[PDB]
Amino acid sequence: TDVNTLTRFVMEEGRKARGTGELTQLLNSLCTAVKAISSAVRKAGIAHLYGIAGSKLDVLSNDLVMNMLKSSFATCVLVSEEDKHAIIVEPEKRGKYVVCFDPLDGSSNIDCLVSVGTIFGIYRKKSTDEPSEKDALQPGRNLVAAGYALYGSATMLVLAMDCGVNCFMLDPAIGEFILVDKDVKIKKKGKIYSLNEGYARDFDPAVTEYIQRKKFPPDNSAPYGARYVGSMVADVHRTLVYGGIFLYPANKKSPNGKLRLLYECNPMAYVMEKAGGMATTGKEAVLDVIPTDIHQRAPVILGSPDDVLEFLKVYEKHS
Amino acid sequence: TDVNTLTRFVMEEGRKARGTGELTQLLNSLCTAVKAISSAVRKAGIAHLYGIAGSKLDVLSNDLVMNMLKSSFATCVLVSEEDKHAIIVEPEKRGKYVVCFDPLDGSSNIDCLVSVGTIFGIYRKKSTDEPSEKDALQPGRNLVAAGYALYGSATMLVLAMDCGVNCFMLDPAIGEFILVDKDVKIKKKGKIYSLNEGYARDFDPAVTEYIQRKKFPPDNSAPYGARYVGSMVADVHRTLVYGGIFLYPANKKSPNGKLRLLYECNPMAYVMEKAGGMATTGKEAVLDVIPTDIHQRAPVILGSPDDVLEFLKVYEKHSA
Amino acid sequence: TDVNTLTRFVMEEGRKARGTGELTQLLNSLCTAVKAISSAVRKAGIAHLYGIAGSKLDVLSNDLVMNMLKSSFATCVLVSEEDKHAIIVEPEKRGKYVVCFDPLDGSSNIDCLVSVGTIFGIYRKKSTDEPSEKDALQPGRNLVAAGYALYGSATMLVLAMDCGVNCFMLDPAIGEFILVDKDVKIKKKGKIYSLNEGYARDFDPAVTEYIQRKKFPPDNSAPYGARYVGSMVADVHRTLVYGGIFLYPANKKSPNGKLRLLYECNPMAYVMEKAGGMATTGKEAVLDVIPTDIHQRAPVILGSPDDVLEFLKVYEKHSA
Amino acid sequence: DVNTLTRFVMEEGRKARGTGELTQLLNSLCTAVKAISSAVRKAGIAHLYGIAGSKLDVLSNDLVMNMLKSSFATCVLVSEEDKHAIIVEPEKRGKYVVCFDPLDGSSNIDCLVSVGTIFGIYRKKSTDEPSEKDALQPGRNLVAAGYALYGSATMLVLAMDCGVNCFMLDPAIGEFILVDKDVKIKKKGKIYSLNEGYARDFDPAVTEYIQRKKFPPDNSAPYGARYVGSMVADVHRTLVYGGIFLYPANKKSPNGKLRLLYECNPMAYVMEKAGGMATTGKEAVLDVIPTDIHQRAPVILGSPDDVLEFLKVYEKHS
Ligand SMILES: CC(C)Cc1cc([N+](=O)[O-])c2[nH]c(C(=O)O)c(CCC(=O)O)c2c1
Ligand SMILES: CC(C)Cc1cc([N+](=O)[O-])c2[nH]c(C(=O)O)c(CCC(=O)O)c2c1
Ligand SMILES: CC(C)Cc1cc([N+](=O)[O-])c2[nH]c(C(=O)O)c(CCC(=O)O)c2c1
Ligand SMILES: CC(C)Cc1cc([N+](=O)[O-])c2[nH]c(C(=O)O)c(CCC(=O)O)c2c1
Ligand SMILES: O=P(O)(O)OC[C@H]1O[C@](O)(COP(=O)(O)O)[C@@H](O)[C@@H]1O
Ligand SMILES: O=P(O)(O)OC[C@H]1O[C@](O)(COP(=O)(O)O)[C@@H](O)[C@@H]1O
Ligand SMILES: O=P(O)(O)OC[C@H]1O[C@](O)(COP(=O)(O)O)[C@@H](O)[C@@H]1O
Ligand SMILES: O=P(O)(O)OC[C@H]1O[C@](O)(COP(=O)(O)O)[C@@H](O)[C@@H]1O
Repeated sequence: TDVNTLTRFVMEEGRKARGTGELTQLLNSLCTAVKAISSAVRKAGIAHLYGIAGSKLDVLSNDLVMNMLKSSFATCVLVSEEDKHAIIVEPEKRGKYVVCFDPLDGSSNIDCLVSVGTIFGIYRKKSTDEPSEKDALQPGRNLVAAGYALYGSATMLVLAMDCGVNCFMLDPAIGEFILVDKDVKIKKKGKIYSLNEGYARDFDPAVTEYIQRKKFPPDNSAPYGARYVGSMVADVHRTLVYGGIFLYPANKKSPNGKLRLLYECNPMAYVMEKAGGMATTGKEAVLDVIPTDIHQRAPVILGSPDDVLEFLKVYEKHS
Repeated sequence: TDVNTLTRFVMEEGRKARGTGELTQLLNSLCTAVKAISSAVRKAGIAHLYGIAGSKLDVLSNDLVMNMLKSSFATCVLVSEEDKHAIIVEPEKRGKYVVCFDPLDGSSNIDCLVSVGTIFGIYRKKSTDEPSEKDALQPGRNLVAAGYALYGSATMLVLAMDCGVNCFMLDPAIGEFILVDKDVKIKKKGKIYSLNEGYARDFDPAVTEYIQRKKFPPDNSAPYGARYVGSMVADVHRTLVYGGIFLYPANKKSPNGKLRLLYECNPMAYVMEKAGGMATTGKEAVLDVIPTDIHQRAPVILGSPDDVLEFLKVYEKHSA
Repeated sequence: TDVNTLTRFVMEEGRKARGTGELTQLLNSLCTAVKAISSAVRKAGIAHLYGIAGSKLDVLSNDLVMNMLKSSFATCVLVSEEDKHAIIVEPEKRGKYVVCFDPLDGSSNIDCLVSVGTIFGIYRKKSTDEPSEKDALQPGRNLVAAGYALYGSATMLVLAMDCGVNCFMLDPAIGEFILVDKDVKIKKKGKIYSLNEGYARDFDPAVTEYIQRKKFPPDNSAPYGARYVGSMVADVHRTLVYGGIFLYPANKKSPNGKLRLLYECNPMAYVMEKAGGMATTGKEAVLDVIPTDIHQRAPVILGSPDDVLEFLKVYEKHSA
Repeated sequence: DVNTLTRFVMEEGRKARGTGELTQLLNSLCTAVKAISSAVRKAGIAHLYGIAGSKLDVLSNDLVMNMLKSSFATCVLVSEEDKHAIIVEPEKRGKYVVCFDPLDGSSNIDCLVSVGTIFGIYRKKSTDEPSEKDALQPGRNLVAAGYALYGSATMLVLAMDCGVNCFMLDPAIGEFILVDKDVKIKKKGKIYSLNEGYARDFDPAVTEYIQRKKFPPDNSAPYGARYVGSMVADVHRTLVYGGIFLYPANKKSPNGKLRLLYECNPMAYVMEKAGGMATTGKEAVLDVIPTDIHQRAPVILGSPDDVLEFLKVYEKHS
């Protein structure tokens, strides 16, 4: 279409899938919560908290995502970074989908006004009986849809499916997500590497070798640039848009890494794979990992395909 | 505590100075220009480009700050990252202040929606000559006011003057800068180090030693965390808010730093120094460098006092 | 119970009806246009028309509604106030509904910032022929959905369907229409009368008695309060919220009324009747008029049922 | 050039070489009006309806009250909401008295009709300690007056000795842009505005003037009627299109309804500075010495030739 919004896109894909309408509602409701998070994160009401008339952001972000998905009547199992246990959706609001999400990723440094985001992954409930945590304990292969909302210079929702990766820009004037990049694919190889080098002491010998290769090239090529925002959303989105490699690997004081499998690693792994990129743990593909806990951690090396390959060569020489 | 706005703050400080009124109008014009830049960076109206009716961003940032400072009747000389030569203002709109600014810093990566900003530094024409580019070649210690606007997760304008550093959040619901951080001061020592380590090969020997004492500290202490947004305004603002050190040191390519002295290094150094921090080029304080060219490049190492001192002693160990 | 949005409501209503999506996609595309009208009506970006960076409102609304409805793939015949003839939709973007809309009713006095609105009514193409203006010449009982968006104090959409009348409020912080009043009903009787009494010289005796019964109540009761905004969407909505009666009757100048049947009278008559109220020409119900022209005018009297009937007993004394 | 309300008020006080108080006061009021506009337009309404799972005229009063106190520019504040004048705390007092209606018309706000904020500024002329007497000044002593209409769009209209200046809010940046400079009213217009429901209670002179507009004597066009029920909107139409607004003596209101200090006198200043007129029938609104902050007063305002035509009829019945 000429003016393709998230609302039109999500009904067309859907009609194209012969659907009942539940996922379309889930994604329009998730969309609505994304706009409300964006507003508060840009500090909309801040004057009133500072006494203009006289007289928490990740909690509000979680209450928004939760109450919108619940009201969509399309969810049964919800897994959030904020709740230690699975939300079993009250039965008069049960739909057929599992949602795992991080409502505000990077809020560790939200006081320095750094980019943050909302990460989400959506599954079809595997059961046909009673919704359980086990409906959430599915590999990334089974993802119906996954993506993130970036609150940076501007607000962007990225939605990945079998049809591909689609970037929508939020126009704050009218509250519409505007399709602005269709079927995005990654660069085969990039010139950027991304990881917290403040753990350089605790690193794996293969990770140390891959990084020196980027700073000290073996092909007399150009050394890569370094970028690490500290928000996964901003660094993964930079990796999608410009190319390169992002690493939060297993060191030694965290043998499974930091980032969570269900609502951080898997959703980005899906976006990367649909965009022609890769997402390994070192041993297997992040999407191949079988969950055993909802707040499980997994290591992750995602990004441009020839970069994740170059890492894997080193990882296996040291294995 | 009462509520305050950027506008009311700026009007009260000038009422105390019992002066012309040019600097107050200048700051109000920059204020207004930033709120406009913020709206265009947040992509208000992008639906009109994709067919809502049927019927730039770094260049538009320059056009807005240039136009708004000329309408203030407070400027005579203007220097921008975007214009090769200075802009000598029309005589009918001319005033006594020289402004140097980066209209949209970091927007060479804006496609990934990385945090970007507007950096400014205001001087007073100290000369009697006809206005020229030689009026912008004042050192940083002559700065009247400096600061930056950060278009990150939210929009904040950080204003630095002799009275201190003050941080105002942009409330988009009412279009007002709310003061939310009065007379800010930087922590004495931080736990974050900020630099592009992709240049480790061509890094001066002392930088190597300093980053290796943060990665591998022999003092049984916790190693430092690494952060580098790749946009100066976001990296500096994090260094101001959480403490730590930001470094754009000299390397093979860009051997006098890549960052610009008049509108990147000096405004950031003035904010750090007004907040009890420090900012050096290795051999000298950034503010004490006498400029030779308006687009001149300088190295920069800024942030918490103890962290910049720690680098400086490693620097004394690698020099003659 | 739970919060609801227009986008969610219109999608669930279409799912419950096991429909194709055309009405959902039309009503969603008409919503998106309404949010864009509101942003422009509230003068967002007026600063760029006055040189913030150096270098229509009823025509703009029509352009928005037209292109948004055309892009819905749910429309075949489009009748406006701005277009003398109907618009036949290009075949590749053709649907099954016929929309009659007034894209910015009240714009003639938009210089005093009077309340304005977008009135719309949606019919089914009953013809299996080629799309023509003939398809718009359907009576108002054949309406599928009718409503309006008011741009006043706040911006509110009112969407009348067979399920009833529902009022949604635009949250300009998120660009979402929040369901705030459900299955709305009009009061049985009100305390407000609304017409332009400057036409007093020209009223037929039926209007002359009724008015005097409201300023000089025979029932010993209190006199009715007078209100006339001069913008139909504002006067009709007030009559829906507070009850009472709105009148644009047959006078000399404009002898069979001024307000148009297809895109002003019929949509407000459907909202009124679905909310327990009445709308008449004096002779017949507004929804009962078979149209012959798409810009045909009609007398209109609407509002609280006791009030409309009280007039209709007065009209029936001066008939033929 | 691009001229905003903030640029305008700084330049006028720099040319008047003033302390800066008045500039801070109007700039404080400008910030409050932008906050009322956001509330009136229903920002965050989703949060009250449970988007995350979970008073306008009171909020309007609080916003102006606190923005004015914090201005360091006022000493006496009279509000339609506050039954007694507020004496500002000593450690922030200023030299100006402000009478204001924070959200005029908000009675009929369930229908989303245009509402507004009216204000007028005085200089404390007394030598005493601040008190209500500092606000019982007649409207001829006004330094500044005007209104904020929240209609189809938001406009702050500022009237001073320099003239009447109309400014439009760009809600995207939060800036009031000068869109009409040194505004004047038509000598005669073609719109009459009053509640004709109080017809049984009206004075002989009102009934006559009204019937001379609907049933004209000169065989001219009968005048058109417009009555929104909100004064800010009815008086804005009177300033832009011209004509006559009337809230006169009836019976339930022997001295009218609209209050002189924060409704009648403010709009009378705007009209006079725009070449128009504003009378009570007996005297000009600006020349009525008030004894009560919440005192009521009839007001006939609008295009000069039209208000004079009314007065000639009032003098007929005398
Ligand atoms: C790759 C795409 C073609 C998958 C897709 C996308 C959307 N979508 O863009 O919302 C969908 N919506 C719905 C619905 O229930 O209406 C379905 C069918 C349910 C299912 O089997 O998952 C669906 C499928
Ligand atoms: C340098 C700051 C610590 C003090 C400061 C702040 C503002 N202000 O925040 O608007 C000022 N405005 C104006 C003016 O009237 O032009 C002046 C007068 C120039 C001077 O004496 O330095 C002034 C001074
Ligand atoms: C008219 C109301 C009482 C019910 C209603 C409301 C909406 N809606 O709120 O958008 C609808 N949308 C669609 C659609 O086309 O999907 C339908 C089915 C139409 C049909 O069966 O012909 C539909 C029905
Ligand atoms: C009444 C107008 C035609 C002139 C006017 C307008 C503004 N203004 O537009 O804000 C002013 N501001 C200030 C100030 O205090 O700086 C003054 C001077 C103070 C005084 O009245 O003695 C002033 C004068
Ligand atoms: O500070 P670290 O240890 O480098 O971790 C950074 C990582 O943690 C995260 O911040 C996630 O944790 P939070 O969401 O609590 O901030 C990632 O966004 C980011 O990639
Ligand atoms: O890409 P590098 O070499 O790390 O340099 C980053 C620095 O260059 C800049 O991007 C220069 O700004 P521009 O993007 O506008 O050219 C700084 O903002 C930033 O601190
Ligand atoms: O001036 P009048 O005769 O009272 O007409 C008012 C009527 O004209 C209208 O303004 C017509 O709309 P327009 O302003 O777009 O022409 C109605 O909204 C309103 O009911
Ligand atoms: O309702 P009436 O009697 O016609 O009076 C309307 C007048 O009352 C007002 O609404 C003021 O009273 P409120 O502020 O309580 O609404 C004026 O705006 C308006 O001019």
